[PDB]
Amino acid sequence: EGREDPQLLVRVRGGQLRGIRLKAPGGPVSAFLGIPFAEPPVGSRRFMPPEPKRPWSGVLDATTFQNVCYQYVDTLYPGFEGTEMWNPNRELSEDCLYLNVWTPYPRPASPTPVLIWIYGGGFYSGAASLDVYDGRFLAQVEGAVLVSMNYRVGTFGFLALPGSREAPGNVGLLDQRLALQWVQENIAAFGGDPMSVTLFGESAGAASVGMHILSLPSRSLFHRAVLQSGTPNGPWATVSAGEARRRATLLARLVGCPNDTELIACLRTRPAQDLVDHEWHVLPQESIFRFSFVPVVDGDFLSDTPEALINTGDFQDLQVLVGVVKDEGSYFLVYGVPGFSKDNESLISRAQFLAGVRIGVPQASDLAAEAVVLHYTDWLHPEDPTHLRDAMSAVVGDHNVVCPVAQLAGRLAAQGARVYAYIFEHRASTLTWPLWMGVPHGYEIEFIFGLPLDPSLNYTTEERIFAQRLMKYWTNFARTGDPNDPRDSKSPQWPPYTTAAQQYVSLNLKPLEVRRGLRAQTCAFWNRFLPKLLSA
Amino acid sequence: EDPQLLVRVRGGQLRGIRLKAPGGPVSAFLGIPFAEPPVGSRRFMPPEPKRPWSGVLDATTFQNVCYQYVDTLYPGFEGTEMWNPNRELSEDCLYLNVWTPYPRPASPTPVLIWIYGGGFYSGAASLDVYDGRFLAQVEGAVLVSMNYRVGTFGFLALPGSREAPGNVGLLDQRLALQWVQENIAAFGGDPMSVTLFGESAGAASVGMHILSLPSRSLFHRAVLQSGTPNGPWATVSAGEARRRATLLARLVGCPNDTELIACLRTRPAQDLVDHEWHVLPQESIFRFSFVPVVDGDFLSDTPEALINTGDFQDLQVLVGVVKDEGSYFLVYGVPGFSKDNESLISRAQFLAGVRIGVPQASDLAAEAVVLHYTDWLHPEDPTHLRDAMSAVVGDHNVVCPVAQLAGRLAAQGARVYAYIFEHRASTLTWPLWMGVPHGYEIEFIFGLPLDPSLNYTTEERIFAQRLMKYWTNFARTGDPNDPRDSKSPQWPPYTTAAQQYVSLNLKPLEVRRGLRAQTCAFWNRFLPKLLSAT
Ligand SMILES: COc1ccccc1NC(=S)NCCN(C)C
Ligand SMILES: COc1ccccc1NC(=S)NCCN(C)C
Repeated sequence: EGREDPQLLVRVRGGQLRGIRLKAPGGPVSAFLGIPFAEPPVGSRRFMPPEPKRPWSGVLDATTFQNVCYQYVDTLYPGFEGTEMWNPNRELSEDCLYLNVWTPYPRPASPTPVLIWIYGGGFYSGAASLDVYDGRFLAQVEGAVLVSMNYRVGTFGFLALPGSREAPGNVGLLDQRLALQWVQENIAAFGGDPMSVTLFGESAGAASVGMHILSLPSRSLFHRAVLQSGTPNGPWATVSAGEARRRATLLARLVGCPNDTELIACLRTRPAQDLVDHEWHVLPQESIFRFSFVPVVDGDFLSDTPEALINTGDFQDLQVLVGVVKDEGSYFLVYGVPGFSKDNESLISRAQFLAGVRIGVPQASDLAAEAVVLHYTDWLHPEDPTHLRDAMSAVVGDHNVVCPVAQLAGRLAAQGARVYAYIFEHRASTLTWPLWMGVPHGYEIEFIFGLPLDPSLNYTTEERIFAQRLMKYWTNFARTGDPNDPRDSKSPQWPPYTTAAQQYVSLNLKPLEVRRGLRAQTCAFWNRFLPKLLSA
Repeated sequence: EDPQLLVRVRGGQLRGIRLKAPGGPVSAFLGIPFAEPPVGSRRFMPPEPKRPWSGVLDATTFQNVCYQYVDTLYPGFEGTEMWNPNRELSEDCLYLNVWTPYPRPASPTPVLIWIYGGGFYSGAASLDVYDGRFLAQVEGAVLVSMNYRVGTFGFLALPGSREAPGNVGLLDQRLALQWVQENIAAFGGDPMSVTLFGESAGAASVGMHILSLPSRSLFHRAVLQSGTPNGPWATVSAGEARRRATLLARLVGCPNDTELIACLRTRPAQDLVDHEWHVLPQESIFRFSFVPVVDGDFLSDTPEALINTGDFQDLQVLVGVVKDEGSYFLVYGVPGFSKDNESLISRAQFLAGVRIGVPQASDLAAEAVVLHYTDWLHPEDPTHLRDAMSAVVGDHNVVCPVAQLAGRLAAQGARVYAYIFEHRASTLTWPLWMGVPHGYEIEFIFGLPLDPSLNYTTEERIFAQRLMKYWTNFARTGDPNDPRDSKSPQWPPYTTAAQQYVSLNLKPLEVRRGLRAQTCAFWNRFLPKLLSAT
């Protein structure tokens, strides 16, 4: 109002905003960062569902990222880029429910399809402000309207005493839902089309996307979904009400909080850091790829277990894109499996492999664990250290990601959904993790968001072209529900995943290759046999 | 009279017969008695040595076949009839046969002793596929084969009783082995170089002689073709043998052990055979009612226990399998399988078939088998399901037991050689979907393709000669490799480390590693736990 462009001044339901003009390699983009979408969930509102942001007066400055939700900070490899890139990059606070919007500059004069990013982090970490989630490239190159929101993690987002009024659980997912409702009402002010909203997320964010697919009140808030290396089904994304209650009760005892009302009231008096300092002490077994406070089967947000909901759900008018990276498990081994480190080749003995299986499959009986060991052992070389190391990675990746994804894709396809499946096989030339980890969990994200287009990041030219291809796949799917370009038949086609043919594509520097069966043989072990075994 | 055909053994004089092989004559001494006829009160009893005889005993023709069930699945079909008795049935059946080079061997010659198979309920040494003609003529071997009692007559047991102690059919084999030690030198054979070889139940028999101390002094090397003493069909516990014997007695109207066996001895042979199959505890295939029993005597413990703790240092063993061990048995009980159609089966038929092929499996173990063998890219393809049904039966009953035995023998001192036989005879009468069925390597080991009237291909003739050389080289030296040939390539010993075996087909030897390693880990390591826990 005076000297402000004014292509950066926008009004939303809550009031006026002032965004910022950012520089992307190919031109400018508009960014509206740190938009509050909820009342600060602090004090008496800790553990409570979010309340919509009450209107503010004057022009709110939306030129910088807001606080990151309070969370545990990783210190396994202090100062190491491979881990620090995921750590908070803004102040930790319980006052953290803000979202961000990237659009073309000038804003589009025509309703534009919207992408909503939901970050992962095992439901205990993450932030929409991380560099790998920078929406400026998708906004500039593909003309997308990209939105990303913070949501409460850890105890603050998922500590639950099911049935209580003061800690009903799943409030972190309700934070996400409120952001989705904010987009429905307000994204038109930015040139976005609320009738074309695609959710995409990775790890716990993909599991979050799946929970919105499975929760009725969320289905009216989006039209398509992308689940990258994560699912609502599987062994880590949810807990039962009984397990959530015992974990919340134990944590309370561990911070000096011995009726649900009095217990939660006492928890609300504790400092945020006190809860973070003990949240990892409530897991029932020594484990990797397990997180203390995750979505709970409350019979409300989730009317039943994700397994039961995907086994019996109707997904006719639903298009979904799902996939995995080549080495889903390797990242998690250095966080608790003896013998595994980023600083050596991590060749392990057979004994270390058996011990690792008990940690990677913590819920397994002795017989189930033995079944795993026999299945993954190479009986031509049962003691080879290199194969055992790679087998340990496959156990963790198959159990937690690949086979849950394969299960989800199969059920969704059988029950009306249009599914596209991929495996991501390119290892970034810039990767700082060792070679034995291969293509680890989470390292497709930087290519989807188009970071290789930033010339200062020293990616290769082939990786730049590769990123543009993936951006086109993702935005084409967002636009049409089909990753294939409407008129580019020269390039090979990406067929839908079906129960009959089970076709998926490999994403690497070569053109698309069609393959059949997402670890079909191995995932029969995890998804068909092992349930029968454990229940006996 | 021909003096090459006159032989004096400890019992008396024998007269053999000059037979014609493709390349020249051989001396055949057929139907030599090695035991007193196990008839009347000697039914179910251990064998006794044959009493001496006067004059010259005629040994020019095969003797009777031990009384046994006769197959009627495909009447008149060559594929089944080639295994049926080709001489009259009789309980008076304990005779053996000797083939030698004509003239007699000038120096002591290694001896090959054949033990026929047939599920311990059938078989005979007089079958055309066991013709010692060619091995004697071409390789100069002294070949011996004996009849042993089968079915109830050979293995009905009331363990602990005096009148039916069990395993008498194996004692028949052992007595023939003793006869060879005592007499084979009169034929030019070397009793200090005796090699046992057998197929199916015959191979299991060979293995039990390895695991029974009194037998170990009677041979020096062993070949086990598509059979093992360990595994789910070759032995039964004392309690199960007692159950099956008592049930058969009930079915034939009988009636303490003495009184029971006394009434069984009054029954005509066919009465017992008529109810032989009615005592199995489950509907099944590749299961036989009366087999060797873990008596604590002939077998001091289970074959599994004995191979796990035995000392096999100075032992050489040759083992192997055919490409499609299970196909033969499917047409004998599994719905959806016939020699006359391609036997394309549904998935439901596959689950039903698995309960018959793994009769002892719980519902959960059966599910484990189904899920392991299903191709989850084509879970309902009938061709794959049919071939998977054959693989289940073959792996469960032969391939993995063999891999188990080979590993334990190698680990505990034995020199082991392993093979897979992958050639389908041009003359085979079974359908193509059966592949290389159980038992159809034998005609090549014995050298039948060297007979031009049988219309084998000239490549199969050359192939047979190769196999006869492997087997006789192993008999001579404990090593199947030709000590004159140079890297064709070499047949390496099987070891727990490298797990090397060779493919036997029309192409030169190809060394491979791991005998269905992943699948036999399932059968040999996991499934016992799954059942040892229910
Ligand atoms: C954003 O998420 C990821 C990104 C890259 C690799 C792993 C994860 N996933 C988790 S949970 N990272 C936190 C550390 N934990 C393994 C203990
Ligand atoms: C001599 O042995 C064989 C030779 C060829 C194929 C199978 C067998 N084995 C058995 S047991 N044949 C009897 C019939 N059985 C299917 C019940």
